[PDB]
Amino acid sequence: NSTATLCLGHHAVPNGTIVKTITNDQIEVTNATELVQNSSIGEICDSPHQILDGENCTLIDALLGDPQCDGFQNKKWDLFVERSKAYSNCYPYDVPDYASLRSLVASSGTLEFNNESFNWTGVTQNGTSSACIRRSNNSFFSRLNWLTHLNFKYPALNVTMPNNEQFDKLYIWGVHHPGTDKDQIFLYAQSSGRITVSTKRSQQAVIPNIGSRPRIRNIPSRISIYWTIVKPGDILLINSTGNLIAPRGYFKIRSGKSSIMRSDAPIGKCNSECITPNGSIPNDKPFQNVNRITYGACPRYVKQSTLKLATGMRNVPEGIFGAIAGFIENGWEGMVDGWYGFRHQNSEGRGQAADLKSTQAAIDQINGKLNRLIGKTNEKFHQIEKEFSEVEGRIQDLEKYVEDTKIDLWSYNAELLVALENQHTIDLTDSEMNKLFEKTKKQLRENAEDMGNGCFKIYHKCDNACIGSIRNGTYDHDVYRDEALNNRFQI
Amino acid sequence: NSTATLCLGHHAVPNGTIVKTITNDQIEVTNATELVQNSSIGEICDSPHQILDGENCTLIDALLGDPQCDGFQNKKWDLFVERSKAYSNCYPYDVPDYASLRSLVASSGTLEFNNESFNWTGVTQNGTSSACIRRSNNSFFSRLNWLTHLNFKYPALNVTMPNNEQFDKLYIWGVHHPGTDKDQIFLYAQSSGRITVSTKRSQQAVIPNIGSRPRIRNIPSRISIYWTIVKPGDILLINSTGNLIAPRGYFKIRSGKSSIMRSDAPIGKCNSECITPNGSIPNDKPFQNVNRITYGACPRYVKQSTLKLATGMRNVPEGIFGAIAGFIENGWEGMVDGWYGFRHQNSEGRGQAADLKSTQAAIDQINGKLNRLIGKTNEKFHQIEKEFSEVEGRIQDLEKYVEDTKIDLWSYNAELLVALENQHTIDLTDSEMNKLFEKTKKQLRENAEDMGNGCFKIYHKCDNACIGSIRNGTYDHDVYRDEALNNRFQI
Amino acid sequence: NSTATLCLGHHAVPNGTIVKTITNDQIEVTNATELVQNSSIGEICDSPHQILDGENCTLIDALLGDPQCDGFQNKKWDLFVERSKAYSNCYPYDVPDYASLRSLVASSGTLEFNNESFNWTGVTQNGTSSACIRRSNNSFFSRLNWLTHLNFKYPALNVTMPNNEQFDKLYIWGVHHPGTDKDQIFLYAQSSGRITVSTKRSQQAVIPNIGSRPRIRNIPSRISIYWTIVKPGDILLINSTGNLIAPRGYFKIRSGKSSIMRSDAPIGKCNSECITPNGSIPNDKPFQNVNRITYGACPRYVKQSTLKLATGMRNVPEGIFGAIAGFIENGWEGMVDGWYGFRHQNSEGRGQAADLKSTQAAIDQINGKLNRLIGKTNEKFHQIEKEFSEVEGRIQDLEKYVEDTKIDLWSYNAELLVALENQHTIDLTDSEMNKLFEKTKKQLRENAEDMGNGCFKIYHKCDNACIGSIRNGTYDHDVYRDEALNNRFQI
Ligand SMILES: *[C@@H]1O[C@H](CO)[C@@H](O[C@@H]2O[C@H](CO)[C@@H](O)[C@H](O)[C@H]2NC(C)=O)[C@H](O)[C@H]1NC(C)=O
Ligand SMILES: *[C@@H]1O[C@H](CO)[C@@H](O[C@@H]2O[C@H](CO)[C@@H](O)[C@H](O)[C@H]2NC(C)=O)[C@H](O)[C@H]1NC(C)=O
Ligand SMILES: *[C@@H]1O[C@H](CO)[C@@H](O[C@@H]2O[C@H](CO)[C@@H](O)[C@H](O)[C@H]2NC(C)=O)[C@H](O)[C@H]1NC(C)=O
Ligand SMILES: *[C@@H]1O[C@H](CO)[C@@H](O)[C@H](O)[C@H]1NC(C)=O
Ligand SMILES: *[C@@H]1O[C@H](CO)[C@@H](O)[C@H](O)[C@H]1NC(C)=O
Ligand SMILES: *[C@@H]1O[C@H](CO)[C@@H](O)[C@H](O)[C@H]1NC(C)=O
Ligand SMILES: *[C@@H]1O[C@H](CO)[C@@H](O)[C@H](O)[C@H]1NC(C)=O
Ligand SMILES: *[C@@H]1O[C@H](CO)[C@@H](O)[C@H](O)[C@H]1NC(C)=O
Ligand SMILES: *[C@@H]1O[C@H](CO)[C@@H](O)[C@H](O)[C@H]1NC(C)=O
Ligand SMILES: *[C@@H]1O[C@H](CO)[C@@H](O)[C@H](O)[C@H]1NC(C)=O
Ligand SMILES: *[C@@H]1O[C@H](CO)[C@@H](O)[C@H](O)[C@H]1NC(C)=O
Ligand SMILES: *[C@@H]1O[C@H](CO)[C@@H](O)[C@H](O)[C@H]1NC(C)=O
Ligand SMILES: *[C@@H]1O[C@H](CO)[C@@H](O)[C@H](O)[C@H]1NC(C)=O
Ligand SMILES: *[C@@H]1O[C@H](CO)[C@@H](O)[C@H](O)[C@H]1NC(C)=O
Ligand SMILES: *[C@@H]1O[C@H](CO)[C@@H](O)[C@H](O)[C@H]1NC(C)=O
Ligand SMILES: *[C@@H]1O[C@H](CO)[C@@H](O)[C@H](O)[C@H]1NC(C)=O
Ligand SMILES: *[C@@H]1O[C@H](CO)[C@@H](O)[C@H](O)[C@H]1NC(C)=O
Ligand SMILES: *[C@@H]1O[C@H](CO)[C@@H](O)[C@H](O)[C@H]1NC(C)=O
Ligand SMILES: *[C@@H]1O[C@H](CO)[C@@H](O)[C@H](O)[C@H]1NC(C)=O
Ligand SMILES: *[C@@H]1O[C@H](CO)[C@@H](O)[C@H](O)[C@H]1NC(C)=O
Ligand SMILES: *[C@@H]1O[C@H](CO)[C@@H](O)[C@H](O)[C@H]1NC(C)=O
Ligand SMILES: *[C@@H]1O[C@H](CO)[C@@H](O)[C@H](O)[C@H]1NC(C)=O
Ligand SMILES: *[C@@H]1O[C@H](CO)[C@@H](O)[C@H](O)[C@H]1NC(C)=O
Ligand SMILES: *[C@@H]1O[C@H](CO)[C@@H](O)[C@H](O)[C@H]1NC(C)=O
Repeated sequence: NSTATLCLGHHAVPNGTIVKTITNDQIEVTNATELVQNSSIGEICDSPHQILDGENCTLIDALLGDPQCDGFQNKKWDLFVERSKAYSNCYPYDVPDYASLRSLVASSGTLEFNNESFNWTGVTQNGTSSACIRRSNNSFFSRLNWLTHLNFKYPALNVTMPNNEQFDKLYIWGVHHPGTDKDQIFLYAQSSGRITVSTKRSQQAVIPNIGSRPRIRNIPSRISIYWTIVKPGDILLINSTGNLIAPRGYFKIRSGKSSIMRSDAPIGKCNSECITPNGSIPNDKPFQNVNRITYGACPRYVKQSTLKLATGMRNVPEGIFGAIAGFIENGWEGMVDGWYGFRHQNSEGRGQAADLKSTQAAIDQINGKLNRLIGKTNEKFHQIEKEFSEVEGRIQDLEKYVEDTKIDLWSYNAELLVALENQHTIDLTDSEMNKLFEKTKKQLRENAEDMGNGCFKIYHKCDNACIGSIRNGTYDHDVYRDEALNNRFQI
Repeated sequence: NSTATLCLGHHAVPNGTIVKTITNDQIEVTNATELVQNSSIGEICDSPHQILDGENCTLIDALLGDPQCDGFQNKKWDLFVERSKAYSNCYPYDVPDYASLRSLVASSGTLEFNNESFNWTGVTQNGTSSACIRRSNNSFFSRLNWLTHLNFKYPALNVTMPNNEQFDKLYIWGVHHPGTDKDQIFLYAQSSGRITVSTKRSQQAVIPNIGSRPRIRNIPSRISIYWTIVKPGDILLINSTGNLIAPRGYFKIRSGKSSIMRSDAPIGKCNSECITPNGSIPNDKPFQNVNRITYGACPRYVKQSTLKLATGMRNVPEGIFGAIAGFIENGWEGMVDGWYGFRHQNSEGRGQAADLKSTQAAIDQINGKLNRLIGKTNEKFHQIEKEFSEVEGRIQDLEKYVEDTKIDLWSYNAELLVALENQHTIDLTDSEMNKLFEKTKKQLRENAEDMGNGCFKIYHKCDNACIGSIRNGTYDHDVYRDEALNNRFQI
Repeated sequence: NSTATLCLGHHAVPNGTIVKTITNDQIEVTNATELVQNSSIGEICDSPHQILDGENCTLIDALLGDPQCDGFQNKKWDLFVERSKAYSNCYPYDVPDYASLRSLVASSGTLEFNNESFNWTGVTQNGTSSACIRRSNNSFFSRLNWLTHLNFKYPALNVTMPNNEQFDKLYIWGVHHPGTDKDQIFLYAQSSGRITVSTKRSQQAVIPNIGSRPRIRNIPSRISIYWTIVKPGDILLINSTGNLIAPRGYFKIRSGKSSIMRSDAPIGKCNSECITPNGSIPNDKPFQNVNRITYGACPRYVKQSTLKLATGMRNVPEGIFGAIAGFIENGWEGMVDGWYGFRHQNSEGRGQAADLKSTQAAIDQINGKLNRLIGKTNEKFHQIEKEFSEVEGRIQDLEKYVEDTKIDLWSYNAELLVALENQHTIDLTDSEMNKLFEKTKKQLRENAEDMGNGCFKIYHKCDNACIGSIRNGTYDHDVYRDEALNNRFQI
């Protein structure tokens, strides 16, 4: 009672969280934050990216001009969304390397089309069918021109169209494969048929194939679709002795941030930077477990469902420096205004006060980690396909392998980051506790002794103002030294 | 002699191991463990994966039905093993995109075949050759049906087969290329020949090519092999005016964990999760240097031949805290029952005792690292090919680049992991030593002084029970304080 | 004045550098080094790699034998450099899968050509044109043999050439597509034309296409180029009924470290291991921001423009241990012969001296980090293409995705490495300061007291030799103990 006690300590909470570190799979800290985004709100937000809902139409069908897709003429998009309900309702067609055409168009992000005046002297234009009805009338693909004989003759065509512009031109055309020799004659007079379209730097030579195929909406014939790009100063050359499905012009082709995504999520009236096929997701977290397919500023896809980053010290209710969960037996749940602090006992009673500077020092370092990790995602736009509806073999094997490789490496980075950061967070918080203890010890000089549990026995009368002077660094040890020494070194 | 000495210390071994850290390329620790698996037992274990030894047959030959491979009918596998000795002994064939067909079949993991009753009215079935002898008789591919003229005529075929099942069907067929017009007439009556097989969603149009090729086992003609997949509700349509090598049904196609591997390792009667072409390897280590080609739960392939993870403190015979290899001059090889401990000298003699708690604290942390690294490998099944027998160019360049990229990134992860873990292991062991020293110092209060080399000079008579009381935390400093103070502060 | 003062401290500089750590985006250290190479000297050094400047010729043109490229016959290279100014000046040609042929040749690294004596009995050899003028004379591709009719007939050819060597043979050949039926007859007599070349393991069947294409240097006809590889014991078989552009032999095909690069950088007379299209770059740094396209021992491409690795302690003008920027208020700019040291005040004056051992300990650890990072780059040769002149779709998407994936992962590794190393460097330097302080404290025993700011109050007369004895570890505390104790414990 001619003495006082000053104890150094740290806070603790009743509701701790378990995190992983380098040396321990399960250790409890006072607080943590989730680094893996695991949920979507179920909608694709129409902002801030220009969304184009394909609805009943695939991109290709909108490109070709299926009457159902007339409203899509000359549209632009950041992201084209293909629905699973979609279907074609015009003339049956196939595209060799469909995926590549779909990709380059999607990446271009526009359906801007210019009509071109080709000299088709000698044939009947605007061919038409009952499988492709527009406004209740028999029609055809809006961007394609079906040619037939004129007066039972089909001369050889030798048509050119030069690109005298500053931009590339994208031409879409096709070859008809009638189901019967009868039809071949009826349409084109000739028995054979042959198409050759060229530029200075390419030749595409197609020979049509008469034959029956299983009927799609009761049609056994097919059209095969092809494309060719013509650059400034180059020229398109179309030769045909029949069966040519002609273009009515070219598509502009651009480069930018545009792409395409398969999803059934409804479009919402909302704003979100990151889009997945499950719907838009927040991008505050550095990682996500929602979908490997993303568009925009998105967290990186990892395999883990959860990864907790410690944002507080080790929770000890009741480190390398050995203070927290070391020589300090437990934390103080009763300390709610700081992370580290002082408890005392003197002649005037018992008290508790937080230390702000040490509290702030730990908090600043932890916020430093958060700033490196939170709200710093990276933009990706058109990528590769990551889900497949048909077996393809070699190329699909490679595409799958590349993505699986990427995911495991990022999943590794995420796991290690958290383990390392959490080990370091537990150690830096232990460190700040030790620094405060060490500083206090030096302040007291020869006037106190370390009891070994974070507490100092102060060998002199130390009232509330004295204790306060210790806590704010104005304690003058020389004032009490004589009193303390006599108390310390007696019998 | 009115005094005692208590020294704090750590163990050391005569046989240390050199490891790498962040700051030092070569530092000696008491013990380490190897993280890179560098050897195989030379056999492929037949457990726990269903192994199928191709022996003399490639997967394709077993698929087609080379008589040599009759025993493989309807087999399933987790892993198909292709031998280098393998060879074909039927009709000479090629497969365009051989690699893709090989892959999809291998990935499917089954040769389950259902026979289908096609209406081949108008032709001769079960064509046969002297190049493909079965049971000493001239025969053909068991799954293929070679059609020829009936009564010197070959009408146009228009055969359909609908998929009215719940699963996909895999059809294998082929086109014959006779070496002579003479043979073309003899077999098919017609001079030309043409094959067209279709579904609702595809057309494969082949035009046979009469001509001579270098003779394979004395045959100058060839067959080209093709495949088509037919889904539920779709239909196969086969049109031919000759040369058609017909299917006798379909293969079931599955999806799962199946794959194929090229190896000459014998199959052993043993159990091992990880398979390489060199043979099975243990998967206790996180990394391996045996082969980039793996199947099953395998360690990851890295370029390093060795990577030592420290599992013990720095070995000092004769860290950031400066105790081990610091103010403590060297370790004690004579301490074999603990990592840290006490040596004393008093009136009753000289002694040594291990400290269990500090020893266990270091060991637990090191075992924590091991648990994160040991026995946690990840399963991979069908991947991409990683060795190539022919020059192919672009696609092979990409396949090689992808794998080389993956390997360097994992090799980087492995090198950094070990360097970081070892720096941390050396530091945590130094830390535990410092904690024990610090705790002991506080226990002694004013009764001892730090001699600066890990030893305390105790300023009072301290017999074996006294020393023991210090080592187990029951030392009451107040009992000796008067004696110690008088000895300390004298002239 | 019956007392002395000894202060422990560290250096500081007027010109600090800002680096990144784990907990702080901007912290100042005494010195740092740049890890990202950001510049080129603008030239491609001709050493130590064998450089081949294509000049006006592409690799393919040098392969085929455009007269402009005659000087390139049988050349070898480590790296072939294609200029953008390059152009073809012979017969107009295309190569299907041009990129793959370009790649395999570049990777082979040689134009070594052996002439072979084919039996072309029945046709006219050495066909020639006005589009391909050699020495002012009409000529053709030096490695190709243009065949025409002899006496208005073109019989069927059935020529073989066996590989009875120990190495592979690379055959280059072509198919002519005349612009008119008139030309077809004039050259080959026959109206059709057909080419079939085979080995035991392959068939390439081409059917020429008569037709007009936009004129290249006033030629509307084209040649299509093809290749086939023939292995030891295999045989080439060439069948043609016209239009065959024949080979005059084979190219040797090798495997090794050869590749090709597109660049307009001039070749310099200098020595540098790493080549980019911007020019050669030094490879002392582990990372570079110059170009994703590299050849040789090169730093890895990252997205960051700068990454500073700390090579010195925290700069404090005027850590986890709390010494530097902690209880030691600031550094000493006046200390230029060491990183850590002593300042004293006694009866003889005031002094400063560096401590070498602690200085060297920090420096050695930092040099350890540098040795792991500096001058350890890895060799890469032929890779994949990373810039593209035409839209291609699927395969190009994959090639771009693979490279973008690789770059982000390395950029991540680089950012984390630096943040981790810098946090550790700041901590280890703080640690060495603390060790020196701790060691000094123990030396002084009961003869001094810690003033809490790195300074000791020494309670006895301590002249220059005494202070010196403290700095070099020969201070005998027992000599001054009586004097110090009486001064310490008085009233
Ligand atoms: C080849 O066979 C198919 C299948 O029998 C024929 O296609 C059918 O034609 C009938 C009428 O001719 C239609 O009612 C069916 O819907 C068709 N089925 C399919 C799957 O398309 C086809 O006409 C035959 N080819 C020839 C030339 O006769
Ligand atoms: C084209 O030439 C090849 C090579 O001479 C011929 O193939 C050979 O035919 C003879 C008998 O006719 C066999 O003994 C050889 O083994 C064959 N060699 C090869 C490599 O196949 C081929 O017959 C010729 N073609 C024609 C139509 O005569
Ligand atoms: C097909 O049309 C093209 C374009 O008019 C013709 O090519 C031109 O031919 C004239 C002389 O005949 C040349 O002066 C031009 O330079 C050619 N232009 C191009 C782009 O090649 C071609 O001759 C026509 N084909 C036929 C068979 O008449
Ligand atoms: C702990 O409880 C408080 C009070 O409800 C709450 O604010 C805090 O988020 C909780 N922490 C965790 C990790 O649940
Ligand atoms: C837990 O940590 C996060 C991140 O710093 C913070 O937003 C949250 O307020 C913390 N919770 C408490 C109860 O302090
Ligand atoms: C889409 O097609 C369905 C037919 O299945 C039709 O009911 C619906 O009205 C169509 N929607 C649009 C926007 O055309
Ligand atoms: C063909 O139809 C289009 C509109 O559908 C029209 O612009 C064009 O003039 C028509 N051509 C002929 C020859 O009728
Ligand atoms: C293909 O099959 C049907 C029925 O014979 C028809 O399209 C045609 O006759 C066949 N092909 C040829 C080339 O005859
Ligand atoms: C997102 O969709 C995929 C299927 O495309 C599904 O496996 C996954 O569970 C979904 N995620 C969420 C959070 O709904
Ligand atoms: C320190 O505490 C004492 C005691 O309460 C008080 O009088 C003094 O103003 C404080 N000093 C500072 C700088 O806060
Ligand atoms: C050191 O020697 C002991 C005794 O033979 C042995 O058990 C231990 O494995 C050895 N350590 C190394 C790294 O060889
Ligand atoms: C060396 O470390 C490994 C891993 O902890 C352990 O299995 C082995 O027993 C250790 N060796 C000795 C001699 O302690
Ligand atoms: C494999 O083929 C060889 C011929 O080289 C033969 O000796 C052996 O018996 C064959 N093995 C089997 C299992 O058919
Ligand atoms: C053809 O042979 C198979 C068995 O090899 C037999 O099942 C089938 O009935 C035969 N067909 C004819 C027409 O002989
Ligand atoms: C191909 O070469 C041989 C020998 O002439 C034969 O198969 C055939 O006659 C040739 N091809 C043609 C189309 O004549
Ligand atoms: C495994 O096989 C590869 C060749 O496929 C060889 O390079 C490697 O050295 C082998 N490894 C072992 C451990 O035998
Ligand atoms: C501590 O050591 C003393 C001296 O040997 C012994 O008497 C006592 O039982 C020990 N206490 C414990 C808790 O082990
Ligand atoms: C600081 O200044 C000195 C003297 O000019 C110089 O040697 C050193 O490189 C400078 N450091 C930096 C980071 O500029
Ligand atoms: C800065 O650090 C680098 C790397 O250690 C060194 O080359 C350079 O000399 C240092 N600068 C000074 C002024 O020490
Ligand atoms: C390259 O071609 C240009 C023509 O544009 C010519 O002036 C130059 O001399 C050529 N250089 C060589 C080395 O042939
Ligand atoms: C064709 O020309 C080459 C050289 O250009 C010559 O070696 C060869 O003998 C010539 N052949 C004939 C048939 O003139
Ligand atoms: C292709 O166009 C031109 C002009 O008619 C010519 O090459 C040829 O006649 C055409 N093709 C065919 C097969 O007639
Ligand atoms: C190198 O060239 C690329 C274009 O190929 C350019 O973007 C980059 O800025 C160049 N780098 C330097 C350092 O000149
Ligand atoms: C230590 O310093 C003293 C005082 O200057 C000097 O006499 C002595 O030689 C030094 N000892 C060593 C080993 O340097």
